[PDB]
Amino acid sequence: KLADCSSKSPEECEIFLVEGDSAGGSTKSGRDSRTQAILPLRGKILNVEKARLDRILNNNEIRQMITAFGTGIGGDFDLAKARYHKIVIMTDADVDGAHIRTLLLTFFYRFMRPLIEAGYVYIAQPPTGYKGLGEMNADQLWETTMNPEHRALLQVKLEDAIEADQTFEMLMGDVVENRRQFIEDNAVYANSRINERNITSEMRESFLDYAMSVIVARALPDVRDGLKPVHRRILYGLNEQGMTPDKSYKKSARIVGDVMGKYHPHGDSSIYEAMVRMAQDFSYRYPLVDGQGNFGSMDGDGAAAMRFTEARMTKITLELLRDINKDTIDFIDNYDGNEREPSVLPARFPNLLANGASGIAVGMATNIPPHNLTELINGVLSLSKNPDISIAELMEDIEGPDFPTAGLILGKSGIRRAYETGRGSIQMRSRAVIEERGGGRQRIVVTEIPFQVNKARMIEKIAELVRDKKIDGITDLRDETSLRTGVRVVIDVRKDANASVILNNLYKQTPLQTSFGVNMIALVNGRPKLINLKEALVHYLEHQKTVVRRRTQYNLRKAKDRAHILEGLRIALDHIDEIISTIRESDTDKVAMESLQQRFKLSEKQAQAILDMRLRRLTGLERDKIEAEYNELLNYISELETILADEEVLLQLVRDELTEIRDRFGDDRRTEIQL
Amino acid sequence: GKLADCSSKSPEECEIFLVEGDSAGGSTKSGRDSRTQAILPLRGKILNVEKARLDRILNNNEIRQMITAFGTGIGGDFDLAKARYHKIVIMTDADVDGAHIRTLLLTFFYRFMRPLIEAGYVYIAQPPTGYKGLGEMNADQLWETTMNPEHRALLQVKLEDAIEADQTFEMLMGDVVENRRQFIEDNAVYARINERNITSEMRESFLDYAMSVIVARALPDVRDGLKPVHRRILYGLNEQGMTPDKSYKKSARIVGDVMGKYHPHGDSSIYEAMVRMAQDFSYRYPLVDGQGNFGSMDGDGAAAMRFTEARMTKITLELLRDINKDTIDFIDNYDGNEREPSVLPARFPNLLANGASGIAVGMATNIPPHNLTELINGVLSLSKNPDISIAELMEDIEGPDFPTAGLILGKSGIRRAYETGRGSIQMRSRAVIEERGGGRQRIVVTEIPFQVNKARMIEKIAELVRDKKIDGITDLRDETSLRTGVRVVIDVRKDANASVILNNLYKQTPLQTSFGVNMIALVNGRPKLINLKEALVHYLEHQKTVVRRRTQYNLRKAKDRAHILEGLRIALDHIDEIISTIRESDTDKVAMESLQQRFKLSEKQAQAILDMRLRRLTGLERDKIEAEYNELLNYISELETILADEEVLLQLVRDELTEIRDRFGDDRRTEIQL
DNA sequence: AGCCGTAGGGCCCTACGGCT
DNA sequence: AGCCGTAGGGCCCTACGGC
Ligand SMILES: COc1ccc2ncc(F)c([C@@H](O)C[C@H]3OC[C@H](NCc4ccc5c(c4)OCCO5)CO3)c2c1
Ligand SMILES: [Cl-]
Ligand SMILES: [Cl-]
Ligand SMILES: [Cl-]
Ligand SMILES: [Mn+2]
Ligand SMILES: [Mn+2]
Repeated sequence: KLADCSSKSPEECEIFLVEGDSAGGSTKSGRDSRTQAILPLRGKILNVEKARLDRILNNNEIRQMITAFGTGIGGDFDLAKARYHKIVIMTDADVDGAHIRTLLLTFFYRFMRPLIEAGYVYIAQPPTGYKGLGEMNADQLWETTMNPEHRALLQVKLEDAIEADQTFEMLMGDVVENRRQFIEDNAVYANSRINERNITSEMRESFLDYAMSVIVARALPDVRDGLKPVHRRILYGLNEQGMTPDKSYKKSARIVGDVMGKYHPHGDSSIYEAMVRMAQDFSYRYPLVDGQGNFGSMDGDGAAAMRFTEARMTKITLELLRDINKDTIDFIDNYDGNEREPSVLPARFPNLLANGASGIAVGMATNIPPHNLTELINGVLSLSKNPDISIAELMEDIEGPDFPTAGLILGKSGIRRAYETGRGSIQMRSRAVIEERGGGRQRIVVTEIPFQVNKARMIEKIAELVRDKKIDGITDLRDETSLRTGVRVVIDVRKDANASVILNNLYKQTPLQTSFGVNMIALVNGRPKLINLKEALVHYLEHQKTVVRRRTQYNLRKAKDRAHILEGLRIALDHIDEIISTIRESDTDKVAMESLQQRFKLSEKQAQAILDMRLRRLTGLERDKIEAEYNELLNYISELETILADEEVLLQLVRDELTEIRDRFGDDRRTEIQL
Repeated sequence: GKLADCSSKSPEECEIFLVEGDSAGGSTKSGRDSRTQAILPLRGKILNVEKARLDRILNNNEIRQMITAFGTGIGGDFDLAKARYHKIVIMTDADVDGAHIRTLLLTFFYRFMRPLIEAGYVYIAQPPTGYKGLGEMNADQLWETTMNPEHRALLQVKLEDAIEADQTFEMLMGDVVENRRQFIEDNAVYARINERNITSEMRESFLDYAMSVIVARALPDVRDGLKPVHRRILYGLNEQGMTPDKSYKKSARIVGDVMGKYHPHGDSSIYEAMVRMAQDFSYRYPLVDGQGNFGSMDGDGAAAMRFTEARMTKITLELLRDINKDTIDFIDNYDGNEREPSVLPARFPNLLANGASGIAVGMATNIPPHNLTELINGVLSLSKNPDISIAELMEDIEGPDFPTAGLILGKSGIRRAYETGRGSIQMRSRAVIEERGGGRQRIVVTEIPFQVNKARMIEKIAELVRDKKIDGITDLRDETSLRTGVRVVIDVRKDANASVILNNLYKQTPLQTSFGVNMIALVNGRPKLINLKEALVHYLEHQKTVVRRRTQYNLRKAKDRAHILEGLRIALDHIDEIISTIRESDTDKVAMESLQQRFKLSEKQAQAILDMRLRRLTGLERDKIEAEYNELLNYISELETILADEEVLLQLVRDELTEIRDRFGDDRRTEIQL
């Protein structure tokens, strides 16, 4: 893949490292083929600080870099055997390019340190605003990044070797705590020309950029709507295109393309997979996407290519987006500044706990189980009537997690500790039974598997335990699952063998029993925070108060404006002859504006609304419609002002709407909790 | 492997379904009955055994997986008793490509498992139409409509005449194209366990796929010179107004919009089509303006469509000009939820301007690009003399003009190609011999032939030098750059004749390449081999029809607006009685009737009055109405004049074509040496 | 050959944290 | 010692005709 240069004089040669062929194209097209070589990599490279040496020396990209440099590694390193005197790191100008840069620097530092000490490692500075170099034209990339007469390179300098070792081991090592602490200490949450660059400063700044971006803008959900940026951008994308349940499905290809061009500047696989997960009833306790086609199965089967499937909203997603266009939530600019996206959805039901979450960030992660919507809402209502409610009282309503795959939970200890601190292991067990099958023989029937368990992989594991004789008593192992019966895994037992013992062994040796490690970390005020049940419900309730409040304010301003216009039009109808006369005798529409305003004490917008009136509106029924709309509008205004007068009426309104959602979408519990 | 076998092991009641891929294997595996129904997902088009040799067949993954799944062997080692299933159900997608796949599968079974067909073990599923594939259906639907034995409708393949079957498979699937082309020409019609004869299935399915590829994939239309994918792309860029004046648009949005609206096929085909249309070394007149990495002459593909952007070129507007003026017939799309153009107005001769290249079924096409100035000059000459000959046209259209410049040797091949539609044209690189210091010389190549991969050519030369198949070359370099352009340097050994080396390179490398002109195009939706004059004729007739329908559209529009303006002049002449008439009316319908009866107004006129905004009652508005009405009368007169005499119509076509020439015409790039 | 260009179809490397 | 789920990145079979 290396696109070497013509010259073979390392003193004037230089190799550029890019993320892939999408960038290698523009780079190869704009380069100077006499003294500039190009090595396209394949995305994220291996982290040598965590992987073992055998895996490093067998990695394709690593070996290709060693070959390209021809200097060796470790003790066999020879600076004189360098085929280039400048190794230019030129990743994409994004957070992932920063991560890649930190990985590359780690490799060079752990296996080619003299290359850094000699000042052979440089950093290219492509302009910002591009998702990658593949989006830039060749001439632009040449003039702004590669042309020696205009480029601005940073030469990597190694000052303190001890602080460098500590930095690389801290940020890239396998000890998470040091990294989390670094983030906590340095994270700044938002509410020709060859400069030298200290490798420590570059590692800390780049890795901090990637880490922050992953924490606040990728892996972790927001406590208010319980959504990550990709899911939020997906659903909003389905909203701006009117992909409502009443209207037909929409082509998944169009959805992913629109979302990717407008809001989510990342690969299609991430978006489409996210939507697929949101459409699967075995993954989402309350699915947010209605899918047409093959959206996978419990056996790990992925979804069909997006070019075959379609999707629209679910009825409850409408409740996630309800009132989003009434100044309830703050919009923000997108990545390219050509669109507006919601920073959060109204989330008229507690989504975070309803569907749960699970994300692997940097220096931390999150794992929240789903719950029953009825129980959640009942808990919110109890909290609204008692700010001092305790966790146990909440648990009178919220018995515990409620997984879409049903199943069993052993004991409330793990639940209790998880709701009281935000961390706790919960023992999930399949629903299995023992029954006869004729001739004094027995079998074990599994009808419900644990949450996030691959059924086919489980059955495969059992087949292994049977083959290796690591479990005795099993004679046959079938999977009679079907749509007309549901999950049904049959495990024949050998005659005269105790099936309960075999079952306990299966619980001990297979995913038939799995633990869920609750670790409820979520974004609060745009900051990662470990929260308990009460805090989550509280932040959600506050979000609801703010939502309904801002909605009432919006509807009030709108209603008042419409009331003013309707007043202008009612005046016009009371003096239609005077109006017509005023207009006809005016040469221009501006003169008509001024004359109407001055003669009828009308505002600019009222005279404008009169000038825009169609003659058909002078028919009787149209006048009646205007009057009626005005009176009803006065009543509506009075009701709104009533809501904004007393906070108890507002809060009770939140209670009423939450109760409506509960009565409409609430369902029975699926997962049984045994004492 | 990918096989998802069933629980039972009794072949008499077992049955295996063959699907095109995993997107369908998902729905099939979710909706099946896992006790007696197995599933084998393939990987798209399988190998055509009628054409491939045994070594290639026995190393194909899908073939071997099918043999394994059946467990019967192949050839003479076939044993029906070892069959793991008694029903091999072919269930490809309900489309033309699924029909092609079906013919391939049937071919394999017939040449390697004939007793399986004789015993009636091969069946064909009949999934409902309207889905791009089974991956678009839900599992319950697929089960109830196709797999459920209590309602499905299978076709059992029966082999009656073995001789006619052999001749059929050798004819449709064999490696002799002429027989296949003849079959298409003779049978192509261009616009519950039933038994099914394998011959009828092969002929019908293969004819379906063949027709679809000929008229709806590989071959262009003579009028706009576009294939369905390019037309649907450009139209897609037009429905969102992604014009050159506006900023670029994300390629992902373009491909998604086109694929959901018009082109129900893979994203790779669409995106590659747009990329080619954006490449200045591929299109003599690029129709797409690309932002990002859209490839190079060294075969380097374009960046993923998540990085690149694209909009129209200024000349594409001339392809779309007057589209909304009833110039071209619109049609329904594949799902019946959209309208697409069957052809673009094509205000300049695109087919010959950018050329074409397509591999269909039973035939193919290869048309070189040309110079727009010369083409237009030829069209104008033709409009003044229907009896013009090929040589006269060649007085204007000297020959092909490739975007890569280059050289063409002699007009013999050109002349034969323009006269008959078929002809070889010798393209030669632009090479020179120059000194490089110390009595040594080099060969500098600055222009390569059309559709030649520069890096691959250089590799070929390196091979000839390494293999000692050519003497005199000492070094080889590619000094190409944006500041210089194509520049391949070939050092010559001192005291060696460089002209001989250059001639040898022309004889032994792509430095000289042949272009096999084979101008086949769709005329009235039928493939036809055409010459230069015929192409120019069909195009000119398309222009005449376009401008005619445009003039008619503008005439009807102008007359309608004049009628409305008459109504409005009446309304303003009696504004008081109008207002009173409306006020006394309860409903808008009553007002309509009263106005019509009291002022001799039509429905649309009274409607236009009722929809009039009060701002239109200012004094100056009446004057504006009068002026617009008079100018409209003059305009009507001009239009009717144009539609009265065909000579002024043709002269208008000449005027617009001349304007296009003056705006977009450019100099010739390829030199033609005698 | 093996390439041209529209079509069918699909799988494998990496980072990151926590639990097993 | 391997999975969960958002992210970075990419390559290889096939049909079809003509030279
Ligand atoms: C599929 O299995 C493999 C196996 C091996 C592969 N080797 C290299 C390799 F690059 C790949 C993949 O990139 C090939 C391909 O590109 C990316 C994906 N495009 C799908 C798509 C469709 C429609 C769209 C869209 C994206 O974006 C927005 C608008 O509409 C799918 O996969 C490989 C893939
Ligand atoms: Cl934290
Ligand atoms: Cl209106
Ligand atoms: Cl079409
Ligand atoms: Mn990138
Ligand atoms: Mn298909």
